Amino acid sequence: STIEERVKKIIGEQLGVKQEEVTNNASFVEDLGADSLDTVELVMALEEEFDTEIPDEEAEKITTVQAAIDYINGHQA
Ligand SMILES: *P(=O)(O)OCC(C)(C)[C@@H](O)C(=O)NCCC(=O)NCCSC(=O)CCCCCC
Ligand code: NA
Ligand SMILES: [Zn+2]
Ligand SMILES: [Zn+2]
Ligand SMILES: [Zn+2]
Ligand SMILES: [Zn+2]
Ligand SMILES: [Zn+2]
Ligand SMILES: [Zn+2]
Ligand SMILES: [Zn+2]
Repeated sequence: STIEERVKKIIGEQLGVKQEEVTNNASFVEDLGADSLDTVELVMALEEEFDTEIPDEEAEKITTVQAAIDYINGHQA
């Protein structure tokens, strides 16, 4: 599996949205319906899976599925 597939799967699971709905251009809040808690829980789920901590101010600007995939490809070690 690819990072794209693994990140999309976690997002779908965390947000309770079907896979075909988690497109690379989808906005977590505007398109996937995420609320305040969802944001906190999503960020922590991805920090655990990919073993990397993201500054909260930085996570705040990651608004789309593609932005999350990019961060991960750029920071996981
Ligand atoms: P409530 O009213 O308090 O807040 C609602 C808002 C302010 C809209 C929050 O939901 C919010 O600020 N959302 C911003 C977008 C968002 O959900 N960002 C996080 C996406 S996942 C992420 O950034 C992690 C990527 C990888 C990190 C290391 C693995
Ligand atoms: Na693989
Ligand atoms: Zn595959
Ligand atoms: Zn849906
Ligand atoms: Zn909620
Ligand atoms: Zn663990
Ligand atoms: Zn945090
Ligand atoms: Zn802020
Ligand atoms: Zn590692």
